[PDB]
Amino acid sequence: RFLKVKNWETDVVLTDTLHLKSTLETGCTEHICMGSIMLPTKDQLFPLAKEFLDQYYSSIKRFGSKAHMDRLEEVNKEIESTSTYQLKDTELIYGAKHAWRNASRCVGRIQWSKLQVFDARDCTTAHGMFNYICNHVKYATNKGNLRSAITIFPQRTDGKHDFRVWNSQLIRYAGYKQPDGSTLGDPANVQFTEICIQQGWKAPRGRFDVLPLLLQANGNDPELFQIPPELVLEVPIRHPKFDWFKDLGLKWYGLPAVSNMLLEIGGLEFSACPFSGWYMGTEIGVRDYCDNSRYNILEEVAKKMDLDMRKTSSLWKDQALVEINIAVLYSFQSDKVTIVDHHSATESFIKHMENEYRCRGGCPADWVWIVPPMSGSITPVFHQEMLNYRLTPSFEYQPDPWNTHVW
Amino acid sequence: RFLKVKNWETDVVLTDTLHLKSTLETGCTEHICMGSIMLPVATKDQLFPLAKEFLDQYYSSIKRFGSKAHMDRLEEVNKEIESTSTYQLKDTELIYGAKHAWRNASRCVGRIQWSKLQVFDARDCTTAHGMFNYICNHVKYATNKGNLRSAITIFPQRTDGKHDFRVWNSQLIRYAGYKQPDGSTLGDPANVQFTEICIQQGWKAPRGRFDVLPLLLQANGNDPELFQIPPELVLEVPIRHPKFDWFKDLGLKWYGLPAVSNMLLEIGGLEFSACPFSGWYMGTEIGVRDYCDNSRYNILEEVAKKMDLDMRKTSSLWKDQALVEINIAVLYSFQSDKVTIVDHHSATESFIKHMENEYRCRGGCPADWVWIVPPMSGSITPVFHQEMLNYRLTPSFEYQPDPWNTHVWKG
Ligand code: HEM
Ligand code: HEM
Ligand SMILES: Cc1cc(N)nc(C[C@H]2CNC[C@@H]2NCCNCCc2cccc(F)c2)c1
Ligand SMILES: Cc1cc(N)nc(C[C@H]2CNC[C@@H]2NCCNCCc2cccc(F)c2)c1
Ligand SMILES: C[C@H](O)[C@H](O)[C@H]1CNc2nc(N)[nH]c(=O)c2N1
Ligand SMILES: C[C@H](O)[C@H](O)[C@H]1CNc2nc(N)[nH]c(=O)c2N1
Ligand SMILES: [Zn+2]
Repeated sequence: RFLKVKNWETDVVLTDTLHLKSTLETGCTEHICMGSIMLPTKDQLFPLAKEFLDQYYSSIKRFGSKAHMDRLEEVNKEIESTSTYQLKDTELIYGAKHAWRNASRCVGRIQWSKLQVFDARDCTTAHGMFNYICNHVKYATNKGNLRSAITIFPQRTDGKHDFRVWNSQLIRYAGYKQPDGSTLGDPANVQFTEICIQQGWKAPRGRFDVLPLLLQANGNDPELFQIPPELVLEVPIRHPKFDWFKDLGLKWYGLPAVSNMLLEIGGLEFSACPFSGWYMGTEIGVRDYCDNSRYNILEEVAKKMDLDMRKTSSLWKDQALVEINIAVLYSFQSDKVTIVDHHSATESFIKHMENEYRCRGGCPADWVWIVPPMSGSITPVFHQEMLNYRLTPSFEYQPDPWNTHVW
Repeated sequence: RFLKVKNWETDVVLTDTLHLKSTLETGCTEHICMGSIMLPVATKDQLFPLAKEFLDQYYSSIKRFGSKAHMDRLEEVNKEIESTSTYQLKDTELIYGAKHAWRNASRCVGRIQWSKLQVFDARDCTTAHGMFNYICNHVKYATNKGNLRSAITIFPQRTDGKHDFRVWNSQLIRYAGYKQPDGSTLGDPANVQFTEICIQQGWKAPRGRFDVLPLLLQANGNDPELFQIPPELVLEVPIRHPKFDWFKDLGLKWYGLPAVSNMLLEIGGLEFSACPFSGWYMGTEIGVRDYCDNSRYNILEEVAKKMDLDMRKTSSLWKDQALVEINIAVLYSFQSDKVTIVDHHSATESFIKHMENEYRCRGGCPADWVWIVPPMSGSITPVFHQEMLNYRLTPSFEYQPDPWNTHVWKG
C-alpha cells in the first residue's frame, strides 16, 4: 500500500500514497517491466465524470457539499440525455492544469499551476483554429519572456467530427529527402513535409524552413496556413568562446508547443489541445541537433574543433556535445529568450517532487524520460527513485491523423 | 504471448518470447512501474522443482534433453535431496550455471562476453585462509598483467543459513574511506562503514586517499578474518590527461580489476553466498560515478577550477565540461598502461549487437534500460534509443544484505 522512494545521493526518503488513486494501466506486470517502451458509452462516461468531479470538489474543499452533489446530478442528467456533457470553465482550467501535473514524463512540472488556459470550445473552422493558434503563439512567446499556455478546441463527439492539429508541434522545421539520398533539414518531419507539399505548400527547400500549420476542423479535410513570421521567435546559435560556431548556419525556434496529444478530462476527449512551455537546453542541443536520425551535427562540429575522430575513446562526440549545449544556452540567454539548462530544471524537479510528496502524497515520474540525455548522473534526478503510474486528467498519445482520416 | 521492442533510431523491431520462461517477480504491477527502484533456508518442498527446471535447461543446452543421462541425473538429484535435504552440482552444471547467471544479468551491459567466463570451483574450501588463497589466485588470473580476463570463484553453497561463506567486501579491491571529526571524508566515502569494521577487526589503516582495503572473509559461518592482498597483485593506474599536464598533480589513480564480491549466485535452487566475479571496466564507471558522484570522490569542482571554467552559473555547463575531460583522462591512462578498459560508445554498440543476437538465437534478452544507459552522454549511445524488456531469469545474481547486519558473532 504505502510505497517508499529513496534518493541515494541525499538519503531523503519519501512515502507514496498517491499511486493508490491510479486507474489506468502501465504496460508492466509482476513478470515483466515495460518501463522503456515508448508506447506501452453512457455507462462508461458517468463513473469517469464522477471520479473527476469528486477530485475537483475535494480540491476546492467542497467535497460532499451541495454544489458538489448538485453538479453531479446536473451532469448525470445531461449524460442520460445527450450521451455526453460540458465542463464548466472552472473544471476545464482545473482539468488542464492537472493533466500537466500528472504528466509523469515531464520534468518541467514545478510550473504546473501557472498555465494559461485558452478555451476554444466555441471554434468551428480551420481558419478559426488558425486564429486561436496565432493568438496562443503570440501570448506564449511574449517577446521572448515565455509563458505556459494551452488552447483547447471542442471535445470529441462521434469520432468522425474531431478537431486535430496535424503538426506534431506548432513550430517545426521541414525535412526533405534528397537526390543525394541524404536529408536536408529535419529528418523527423520528412513525411509531414511531404503531406504539406501534397496539399499544395510551396516549400522553400532549405535547412530551417518553418512548416505550415495543417488544421482539421470538425472532421473535415485539413487546410494549410503560414504562421506570421514575426510571431515565430528564432535564435541564431553562436558560441561564447568559438568565433566559427555561428558559421555552421544553425538556429532554433524559441517556443516548444506540442500539438498532437489528447487531453482527457473526466472521460471527455480533447483531440486538439496544443500546449507550450519553454525549452530545456538539451532538447535542442542534445536531441534535435545530435541524434543520429535528426540534424546529426556531431561530425561537423568535432571537425571544426579539430578533435581526434579516429577512435571513439578520445570522447570526441562527448566533447562536441558539451560545446553545442553551451552554445544553445548562451544564445537563448543572450537573446533574452527563456530557456532552462538541465542542471537547473532537474534541481527544480527534485524540489517539485518534495512539494508533491508532502502536499499530495506523491508524484508520478518516469525516470527514463526525466533524466536528461546528457550528463545523467551529474543531475540529482539520476539518483532519485521514482514511481511511475497513470493519473487522470492526463495527456495521451493518439494516432497520427493521416492513418485515421477519411478524405 | 509475443512482445515487440523497437530501436527508434534504426527502426529495427525484435520479438521476445523468452520472457514466457520467467518465473520470478519484478516489483512492477499493472498499475505501478518500479523500474527505477534500486531494490524492488529452502526445503525439499521447493528444492526439487527448482533443481528440475535447471537440469532441464542444462540438458537442453547440451542437446541431451530426455536422454538416459538426463533422466538418471534427475533421479540421482531427487534421491540426494530426499536423503540430504540438498544436492551437489556437477562441475559442468556449475560452469553452465555461472555463465547463465551473467547472461541473465539484465543490468549488465558487458554481457556480449558471457560465454567466456573462467570458472574457479572453490567448493572444497573450508577456512578463511583457504578463501584468501582462492581469491589471490582469482585476482592474479583475472589481472593477467593488464590483459584482464573475466572470472568467478565459487565458494560452498548455503546449507542451513548458519554456516554461510561470505566476502564482507563489496568489491575485492576498493579504497578505504575515513570520516574525519570536521565531517569531511578522506578517500572513498562509499566505503566508510566497511572501513570502520576493518579497523575494529584490527586493520592498521594508513589513512590515505587511496588505501586498498584488506579482505574480510567469513568461512562456514565463522567470524570473518582480515587479510592483506599482496600489493604486487593489485594493478593500479595513475590517472593523467593527454593534453592537460596539471591533471597528474590531482593525485588520482584507480585499480584495474572491477570484482563484485557481495552478490548471491542462485543455480537450480542452490545459493552460493560467496561468488566474487570480475571483468574489466567501462570508463564511465570510474570517470563518471567513482570520481564525480557528489557522494564519492567528488572531483568536479577541483577539475573545473584547474580548467579555469566559468563556475558562476550552471548554464556555462562547467560540470559537463570537466566531466568529459576526466573521462578522457581515465581512458587515456588505462590504454597507455595497456590495462583493458572499454569506453561507453564501444560497450553500448557491442551490447546492441549482443542483444540482437540473443533475440535471434535465444528468443530474448532481459535488459534494464535504467542501468544499461551510461551515466553520461546517454542519447549519443545506441542503447538510449533501444526499447528493452526487463524480466528475471535463473540462474541469477541477486543482492543480499550486508553481512554485518545479519552475522551472529561467536567471539
Ligand atoms: C514550462 C516549461 C516546460 C519544460 C522545461 C518542459 C520539459 C519537458 C521535457 C524535457 C520533456 C521530455 C520530452 C523529451 O525529452 O522529448 C517533457 C515532456 C512532456 N511535457 Fe513538459 N515541459 C514544460 C512545460 C509543459 C507544459 C506547459 C505541458 C502541458 C501543459 C507539458 C506537458 C508535457 C507532456 C504531456 C510530456 C510527455 C510528452 C511525450 O510523452 O512525448 N510540459 N517536458
Ligand atoms: C567483461 C566486462 C564487463 C563489463 C564492461 C561490465 C559492465 C557492467 C556495468 C557498466 C554494469 C552497471 C553497474 C554500474 O554501473 O553500477 C554492470 C553490472 C553488472 N554486471 Fe557486468 N560487466 C562486465 C563483466 C561482468 C561479469 C564477468 C559478471 C558476472 C560473471 C557481471 C555481472 C554483472 C551484474 C550481476 C551487474 C548488476 C550489478 C548490480 O545490480 O549492482 N558483469 N556490469
Ligand atoms: C510543452 C513542452 C515543453 C518542452 N520544453 N518540451 C516538451 C517536450 C516535447 C519537445 N521535444 C520533444 C517533446 N515532444 C515529442 C513527443 N514525442 C516524440 C518522441 C516519440 C516518437 C514516436 C513515438 C512516441 F511515442 C514518442 C513539451
Ligand atoms: C564484474 C563487473 C565488471 C564491471 N565493469 N562493472 C561491474 C559493476 C560494478 C562495478 N562498478 C559499479 C558496480 N557495482 C557497484 C555496486 N553495485 C550495487 C548497486 C547498488 C548500490 C546500493 C543499493 C543497491 F540496491 C544496489 C561489475
Ligand atoms: C527506447 C526509449 O524508451 C526511448 O529512447 C526514450 C528514452 N528516454 C527518453 N527521454 C526523453 N525525455 N525523451 C525521449 O524521446 C526519450 N526516448
Ligand atoms: C535511483 C536510480 O534507480 C539509481 O540511481 C540507478 C540509476 N541507474 C544506474 N545505472 C547504473 N549502471 N548504476 C547505477 O548505480 C545506477 N543507479
Ligand atoms: Zn515496470
